[PDB]
Amino acid sequence: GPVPSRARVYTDVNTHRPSEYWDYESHVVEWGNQDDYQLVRKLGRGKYSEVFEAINITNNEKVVVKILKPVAAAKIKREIKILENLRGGPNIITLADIVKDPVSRTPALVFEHVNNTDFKQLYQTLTDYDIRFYMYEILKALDYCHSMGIMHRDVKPHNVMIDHEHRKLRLIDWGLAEFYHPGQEYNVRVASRYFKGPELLVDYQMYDYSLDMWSLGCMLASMIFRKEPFFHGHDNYDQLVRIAKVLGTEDLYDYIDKYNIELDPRFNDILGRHSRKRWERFVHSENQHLVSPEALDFLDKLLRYDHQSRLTAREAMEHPYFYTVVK
Ligand SMILES: Clc1cc(C[NH2+]CCc2nc3ccccc3[nH]2)cc(Cl)c1-c1ccccc1
Ligand SMILES: Clc1cc(C[NH2+]CCc2nc3ccccc3[nH]2)cc(Cl)c1-c1ccccc1
Repeated sequence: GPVPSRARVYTDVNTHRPSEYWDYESHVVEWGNQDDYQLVRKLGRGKYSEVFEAINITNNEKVVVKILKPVAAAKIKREIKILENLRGGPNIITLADIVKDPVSRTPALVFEHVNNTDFKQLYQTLTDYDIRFYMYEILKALDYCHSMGIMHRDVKPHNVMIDHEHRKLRLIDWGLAEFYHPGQEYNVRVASRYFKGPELLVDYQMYDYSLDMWSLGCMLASMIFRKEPFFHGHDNYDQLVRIAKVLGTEDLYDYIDKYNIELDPRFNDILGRHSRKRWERFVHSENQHLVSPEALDFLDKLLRYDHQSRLTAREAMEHPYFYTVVK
């Protein structure tokens, strides 16, 4: 059978918590009043939810209303409990209220308003300094939720809101987040295909907070190399092939051997044989202004097959890549 694995940090935080902290199924939802909110304009959407900017008429303040589709609505108690537990933490979106539509019985989560800068403009115009600055802000949110015994499990640009004028960042969409319990085998059908870690792709269920660090590494590689997404897999099997074409197959087989992971019968025919590529292969005239030896060393320490070898969020914050960032 597969070799078990534990996180190397924050391993027992949930064991020392009262059951109410992590037993989200026992949580009783105190529903607020939907009539407190006037929906003004659509901000965005997804396969799980529709997002609107609204006014809370009881205080005349702007809020964000996230209407959950049935898929997201099914695990709403987990999302609520995680949001309530992390509320007040650094760069964590603040849940303000929980409402239910009496006509469709659909629930909605109400959040603090973020004056988001257009996502395309941010991807296109962020400077070398800004990338480092915002990466450090994400690491604050990740180290906080990991220290609180939660993995986000869906880290990507679409789940980060930036108010570029106020240099304010919020990690959002906690719908796929889970409590980390050592030895627990989780569902690998988490995150988004481009950001899925090798543990998910090889069906290694005993994963941990380190999955978020792989996804962070995918975000970073896309940003600095100007390649959206960095690992462009057609499906979950091809996703591992795209990763193997960069990290190489030798370190992949060393990874599976270490954890005694069993792959699909055609593994040799699908994966083939690939050398580990030098990061400089991805450096071109249009991206050289975002690349440095520090950025490459940092990326190298996030994008590792072995989930246990990746930098933790707190180690990542000590990296020389952030020495230029004003703290
Ligand atoms: Cl972290 C980040 C976030 C962004 C901006 N995302 C917008 C996400 C979003 N989802 C929404 C859902 C409903 C409504 C509005 C929404 N806005 C861009 C960029 Cl380029 C980065 C970035 C990437 C790498 C390094 C530094 C920054
Ligand atoms: Cl047949 C099988 C499939 C599985 C299912 N995970 C597939 C992991 C995987 N992802 C890939 C991506 C690209 C390429 C190959 C991939 N392989 C598990 C197991 Cl345990 C077995 C198994 C194997 C031998 C003996 C007993 C069971």
